[PDB]
Amino acid sequence: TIMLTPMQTEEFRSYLTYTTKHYAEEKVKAGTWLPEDAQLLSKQVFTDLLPRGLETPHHHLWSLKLNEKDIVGWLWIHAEPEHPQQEAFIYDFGLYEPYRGKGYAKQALAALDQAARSMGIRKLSLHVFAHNQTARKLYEQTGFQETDVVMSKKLL
Amino acid sequence: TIMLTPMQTEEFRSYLTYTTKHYAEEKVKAGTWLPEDAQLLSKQVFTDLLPRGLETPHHHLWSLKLNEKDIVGWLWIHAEPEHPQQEAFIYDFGLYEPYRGKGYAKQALAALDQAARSMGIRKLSLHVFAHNQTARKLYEQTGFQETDVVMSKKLLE
Amino acid sequence: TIMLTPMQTEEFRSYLTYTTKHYAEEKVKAGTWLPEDAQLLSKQVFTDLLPRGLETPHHHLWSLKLNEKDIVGWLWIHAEPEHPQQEAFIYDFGLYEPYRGKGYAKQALAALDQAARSMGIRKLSLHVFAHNQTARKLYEQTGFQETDVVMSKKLL
Amino acid sequence: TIMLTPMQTEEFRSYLTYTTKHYAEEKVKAGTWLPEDAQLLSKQVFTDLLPRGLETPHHHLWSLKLNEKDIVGWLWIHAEPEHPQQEAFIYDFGLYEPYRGKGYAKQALAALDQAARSMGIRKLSLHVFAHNQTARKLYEQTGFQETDVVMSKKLLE
Ligand SMILES: [Cl-]
Repeated sequence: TIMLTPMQTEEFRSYLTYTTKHYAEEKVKAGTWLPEDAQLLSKQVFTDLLPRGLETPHHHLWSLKLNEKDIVGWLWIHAEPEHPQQEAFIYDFGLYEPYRGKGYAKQALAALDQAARSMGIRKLSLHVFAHNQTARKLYEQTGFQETDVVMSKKLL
Repeated sequence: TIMLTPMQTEEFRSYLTYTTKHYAEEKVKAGTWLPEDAQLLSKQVFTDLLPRGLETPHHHLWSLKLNEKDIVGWLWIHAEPEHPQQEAFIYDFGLYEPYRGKGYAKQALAALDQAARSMGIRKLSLHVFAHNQTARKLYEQTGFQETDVVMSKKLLE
Repeated sequence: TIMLTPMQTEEFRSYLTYTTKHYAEEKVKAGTWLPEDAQLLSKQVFTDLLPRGLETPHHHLWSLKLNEKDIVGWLWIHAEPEHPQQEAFIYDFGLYEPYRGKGYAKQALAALDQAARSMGIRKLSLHVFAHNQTARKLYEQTGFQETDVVMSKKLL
Repeated sequence: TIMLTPMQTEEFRSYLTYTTKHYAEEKVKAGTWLPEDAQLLSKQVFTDLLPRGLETPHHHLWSLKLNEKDIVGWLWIHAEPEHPQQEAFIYDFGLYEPYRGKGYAKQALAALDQAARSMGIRKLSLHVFAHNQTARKLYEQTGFQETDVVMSKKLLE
């Protein structure tokens, strides 16, 4: 069973250093940002989104735990303030490498729905880099549907 | 400094599951293998390439360490029998997610050269998926040059 | 402007050098260490602080960037896990000579306060040799205040 | 007094890196090089000068130090093999940040004059960036004279 627990002091900091570098690398792979810029741009994006870290209102950061000594992953959603459709955006979701391939991801996704609905969230929204095919499949399989797609192409 | 230590049975098995699952994802991304196929096709390739696993002669799978605690990545090279140019193929190389974005990859690539030379290898060869742009640039920056290019095109309907 | 970014391995290589040697030049200009021992003690001090280099847990080493053309300085803090006052200790902070005396130091401390807050850090502490009056003033200017003092006297 | 001592491989690594980075900054400052190239271009400049690091023939890389315990600077000179004027070119010279103004440079140049005289050097030459007014005044005081000048004018941007 995957339980969601509000991230603690240390789990958060480590997570911040992690997703901060990751987001940057994902933006490079997507071809949106430049290598020598990725790191810096990322830090700023996450600092602006979380001025007060865990204290930042309406933001909910969880450490997906399989049990008490196994932190399989993370989950970060933002519950819009009185959103006209009570929607929440998922800023981040995933499992640490040494826990992927067991199917916990999908289980984590079912706990998210459960935990979100108990909170009064009636809709989930999220961004996923197109190059993350595997993760796109998982989302689709668990019910998510595409709404917007960004595309590009290099010329001569 | 990045240390090359030969993988132990514990690491190998975990590495195999990792790389295999990853390779399937790469083949699908490249458009080479269909999703439904990917997974299966992947285990076979690595199984045929590594019959006896770590005991498959001429293969050298190493765990890249920054120190005795931080295992930054993996490195797997093959040194064919009496190769006319003492070349060795790099079947796999990369760092784990938590250790990327620090420049260890390039340093890990310099420990590769140092190691190959110490063992007789005079040339290195490798494969990189066209979509792996960051990797290609890294290899190009460390002196690697493109020799062969595979391309494909889908037709309408 | 001045922004933070995870320090890179080669930078850390050059940084650890340029700083292990400076910490010896200061430890000597303070009498604490003898001129013919400093260089050897500095290394022991820095190797003990960073056993896993940039991967040493809870230690955050950042390069100070002015632009995507060069890094002007460095900033190293340690967020003591479970610290009653959620304070981080500033183990090192400085700008390279060519990028000193422009006002980037204060910008960097402002960037530090912004980063600490987003990390959940509510307090900052640091060490600074007494002879380094330049830094002492700047620190007091940024809200820092003395709490402890080490003094020595040669008898013979 | 400040005297010359063959540079060590450890001091060289840190120095080469520091001089290659510094040279890029100067080049960018003079406007001669573009920011996005400075770093890469600089390396090529130093690798060609020292193909064999410290062992590059006719090149002498010394560490400056008062007593044999405080390395406060560096002196890099090239005594070309059979030079029509027996001249030695000073590729690089200076002291570290924590060692400046103490008048070591003057004492360093003197040790250079003494060493140069010992090795047969009947003439010294060097390059100094235009913005380096500090170094320029120093050299003038030690008897150096300008012979060549490079100038630029930007018409636009
Ligand atoms: Cl960080």
